[PDB]
Amino acid sequence: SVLQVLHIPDERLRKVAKPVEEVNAEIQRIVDDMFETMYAEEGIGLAATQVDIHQRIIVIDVSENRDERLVLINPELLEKSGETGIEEGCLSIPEQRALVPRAEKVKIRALDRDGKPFELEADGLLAICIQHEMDHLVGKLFMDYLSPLKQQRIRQKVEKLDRL
Ligand SMILES: [Zn+2]
Repeated sequence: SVLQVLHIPDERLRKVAKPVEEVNAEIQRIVDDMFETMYAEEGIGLAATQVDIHQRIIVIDVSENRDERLVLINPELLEKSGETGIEEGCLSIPEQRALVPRAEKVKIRALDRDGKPFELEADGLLAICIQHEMDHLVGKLFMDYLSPLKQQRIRQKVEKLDRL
């Protein structure tokens, strides 16, 4: 149920996920386990690469009451616009936060948990979270937008924390 979330510097976090070939009962089980992991870790999104599953699967819920489940299988970014940024954290980079430039608005297509295609226009927090999770699927972390020295400071603090 609660899968293991990988933390930097694990090279598995740099792996590029393959597309899901068929949305079947196995894929639906992965989706459900990813939500259970996400909520147990108090996250608002989770990408399959963070749990060592090399498939293009994202789960998101930005709601306070944890009752608004968004599933993005094989997501495609169609359009983006504007610029914004907030202090982002990442379950794979424990206890670190930094402001990251992001598009303010995104338009995406994906498959839902039933395999049905849909299109979503998002802004604000949801748009930011979508970009953060899509980055995970191509081996990209928010710290990659930062300077090399800030990246090394992040890497050493996470390592300190993990060595406990
Ligand atoms: Zn993350």
